[PDB]
Amino acid sequence: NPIAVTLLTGFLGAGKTTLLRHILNEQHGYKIAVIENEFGEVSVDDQLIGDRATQIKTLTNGCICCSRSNELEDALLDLLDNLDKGNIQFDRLVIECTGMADPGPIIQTFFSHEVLCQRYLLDGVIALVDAVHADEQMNQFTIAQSQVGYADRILLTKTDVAGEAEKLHERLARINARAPVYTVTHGDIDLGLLFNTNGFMLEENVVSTKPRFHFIADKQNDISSIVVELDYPVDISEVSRVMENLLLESADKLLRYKGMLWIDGEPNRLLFQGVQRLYSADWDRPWGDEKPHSTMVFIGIQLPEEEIRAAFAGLRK
Amino acid sequence: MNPIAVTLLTGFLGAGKTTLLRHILNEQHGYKIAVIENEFGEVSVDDQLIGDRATQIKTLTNGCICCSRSNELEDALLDLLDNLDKGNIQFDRLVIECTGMADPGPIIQTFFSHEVLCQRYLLDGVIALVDAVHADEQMNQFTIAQSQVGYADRILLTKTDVAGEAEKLHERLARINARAPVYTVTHGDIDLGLLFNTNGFMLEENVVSTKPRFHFIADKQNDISSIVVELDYPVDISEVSRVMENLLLESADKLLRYKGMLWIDGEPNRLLFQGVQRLYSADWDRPWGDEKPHSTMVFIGIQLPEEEIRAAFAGLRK
Ligand SMILES: [Zn+2]
Ligand SMILES: [Zn+2]
Ligand SMILES: [Zn+2]
Ligand SMILES: [Zn+2]
Ligand SMILES: [Zn+2]
Repeated sequence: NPIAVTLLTGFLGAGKTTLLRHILNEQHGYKIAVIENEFGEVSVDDQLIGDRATQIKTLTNGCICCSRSNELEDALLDLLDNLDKGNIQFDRLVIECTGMADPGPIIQTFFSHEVLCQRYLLDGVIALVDAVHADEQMNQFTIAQSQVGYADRILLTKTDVAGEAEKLHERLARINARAPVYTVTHGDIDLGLLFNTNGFMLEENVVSTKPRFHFIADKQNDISSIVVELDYPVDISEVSRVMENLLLESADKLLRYKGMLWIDGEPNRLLFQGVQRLYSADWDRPWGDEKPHSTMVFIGIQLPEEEIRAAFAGLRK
Repeated sequence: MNPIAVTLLTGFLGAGKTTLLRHILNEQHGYKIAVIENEFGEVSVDDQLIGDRATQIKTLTNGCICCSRSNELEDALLDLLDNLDKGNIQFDRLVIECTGMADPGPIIQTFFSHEVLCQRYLLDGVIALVDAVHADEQMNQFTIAQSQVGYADRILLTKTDVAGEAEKLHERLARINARAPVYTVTHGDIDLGLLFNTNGFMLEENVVSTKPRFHFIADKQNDISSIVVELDYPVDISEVSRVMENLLLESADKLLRYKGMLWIDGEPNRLLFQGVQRLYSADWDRPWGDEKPHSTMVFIGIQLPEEEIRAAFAGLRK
């Protein structure tokens, strides 16, 4: 049974420490291995060093705390080794990629080798956003917007003290039109919100937040989403060439992208998804009585929206 | 078996990158180079084969090789070795394009991920192309623009003929990267020799080329900066080891590159070290002899706690 991997990202907030302190110490009933930057465990049961020098600590609550070098593969493979030998037991893996950490390279690690593809299965990317400092952090650091862009789910905290932050709701939507935004106004972040996002599965509803007309404000950010709607079918060969040219032109620019396509002559939905250079497609549920259409979303920095829309517009007969 | 010399070519895209790539793939220069790029500059493709990992490898008329990459760079690197061992292709230099928004970080880490890559490939250096006309603007808007400079072992500054008095730019590049020498590329094409033989990923004793001067106000302009640490006193090898390990872990996500020469208390040999992000290594070197012993270190990164770092090394004193 594949291990469910969750990436916890977002800028330096106080809420991240509280969440990590809850996984490592309290008894929540989850079997979680954690790769973090700091030190929140106050009850270390045992400890072992893997074949690749990975420091693996077993905690009293059953959970595991794990360190990482510059090569994440080492920690991942050492966790599997000691899992197979019954040294440790865990069902979920939570990796902290907060601060200046790029979620990109971490995601790609879980697709690098065949063994990691089979033994690990990415769940989703969770972006923690502090409503008080979000705008400032995103204005100064590109990586702050990027972490939001990679997210399958955005947890917006401290809105009770940030005041009227509807403008922030919009800005997150312009950056990431895929991820729903969860706004916790009273209480803390539930641990279960990190899991079962289904973010790395083929979706038919790729766009959660419908785009609104704000020309003078929808060009502020550097990372944005491009939502493309087609009410016409396209040739599977033609659209395949367009995508391959598109994904290569903006290779370094694209964070994540998903879409549902109406293929000319095919009675089934064609779904696709991708992260940077890695992309995959597959057929799905038949159209039936539902009116056929195409819906795609491209998240990235400095995307050539004009060229992208024009390319899809030329697929019309 | 001579380890293939790998060069990373970074910097914000422009006319200096396309012309340079078009010269490597087409013109006769005498280098046996394999190129991994994003575009398609070569015109005269001689032969083409597909690797066992679906790598598209093209042999060119000028002898050079053009290669494609998926999201996993290991695939192309291992397929190049496969067809090199089988005599299908021949090259002794590898040039990887990481221009635009590309982060040099993950690419650097690829060449340390596995033992085979450590022996067959040898990271020469990171070459950063800089447009004198647009540099200040790009660096103000994009953190990645400063980062690419921060990773550089050599900075090629171009379009200085159109920019003119780009002296304020020299200083800003120096504050960002105090390791890398700056080469003002004269008008025209960037010469191919400026990309090669930097010895950037070897242990150096002269870690700082551009010794920092006093420019307090302008030294708070960037997010990525260098911290030059000078010590005129020896340190306990255990004490300094604890300080570095705490430093590297505290600023794990922040550190781009770092190098240093250390005066170890009781040891007659120089201790050199170098690192890229989380990956770091140290080793002894040339003995001191008649040369006056001292320590010189440089830390390049974003939002570095300079105060804490200097204080930590200051506490290593007796
Ligand atoms: Zn821990
Ligand atoms: Zn090419
Ligand atoms: Zn690998
Ligand atoms: Zn100068
Ligand atoms: Zn001249």
